[PDB]
Amino acid sequence: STGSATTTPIDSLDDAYITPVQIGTPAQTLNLDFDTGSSDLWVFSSETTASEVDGQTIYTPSKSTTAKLLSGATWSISYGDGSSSSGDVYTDTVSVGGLTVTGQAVESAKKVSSSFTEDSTIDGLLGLAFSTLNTVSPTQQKTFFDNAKASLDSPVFTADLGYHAPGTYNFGFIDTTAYTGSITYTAVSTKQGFWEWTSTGYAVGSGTFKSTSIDGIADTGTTLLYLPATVVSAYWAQVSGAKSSSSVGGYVFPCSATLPSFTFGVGSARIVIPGDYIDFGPISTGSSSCFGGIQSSAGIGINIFGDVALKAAFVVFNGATTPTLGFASK
Ligand code: NA
Repeated sequence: STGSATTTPIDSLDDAYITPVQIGTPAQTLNLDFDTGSSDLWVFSSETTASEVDGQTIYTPSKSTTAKLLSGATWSISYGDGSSSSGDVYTDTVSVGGLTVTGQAVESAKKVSSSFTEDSTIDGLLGLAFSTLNTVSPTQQKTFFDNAKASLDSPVFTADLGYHAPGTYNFGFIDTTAYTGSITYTAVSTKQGFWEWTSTGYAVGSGTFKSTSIDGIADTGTTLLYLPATVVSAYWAQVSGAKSSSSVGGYVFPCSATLPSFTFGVGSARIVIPGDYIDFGPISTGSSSCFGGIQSSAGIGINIFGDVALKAAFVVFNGATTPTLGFASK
């Protein structure tokens, strides 16, 4: 089997991407944030505290003939940005882009933090990291990908995120029309439950490539590219008037600037992030200070190749016995 779904930016900045997911019988379609940096599929629901719902579409298990309470199971998750959610668990049929899993754990939110309530466009998350990170207790649950894997034509999914445009998540096949050149594969460590890999270095604009190992994760659920402070300072030093602002919480730059590209290494291959991808617009409405898309990972304890980096590539998440990541230009 295979599945193929379109993923759509939630706003004009590509702050996140939503993908429609069918849950239950008859189908309830919710727009989920597919997150390769976490392992819970959780949704706004009929159980969510009413004051914490503001425009999201909810899953109502009582209206699904295939929903069953997973008795005694609870979940609670905290993300890198300080947001959180928790609740109880149902199993139900879940389909993505025509690929169906029966008996998927659907984590129903009883509580969500303010950042979720305030984002009316995201109805929940679908985690695609390794199932060792799933938070269901006392019986850990599998991801949608892990439950689908054995049925797929190939044990892979791909992320093809758009810059200010829709993109695609495919399950079970490589679309050889979706990228240019060849796919370069690189090793993955699953030790922390992430798609953790080592970049071979970077370049700023038309500058020379610096060969250096940068360990980080491929995380579709993180907007920005978080890299070591040395790398980030070298980038922003090429932008006149850029500075790190403790008040704003990262590097800002004049909205009048033209940003340089940023290149990262994948083995002997190179992925180029155009400058425009690094512009996250005014820090507040009408400001002439703009927020940068490349930020320091110092204090986060890991480097994160988030959407700014991943949307410059066709990315293969290879879930074979020995997982690997692939990157191609597009
Ligand atoms: Na922000």
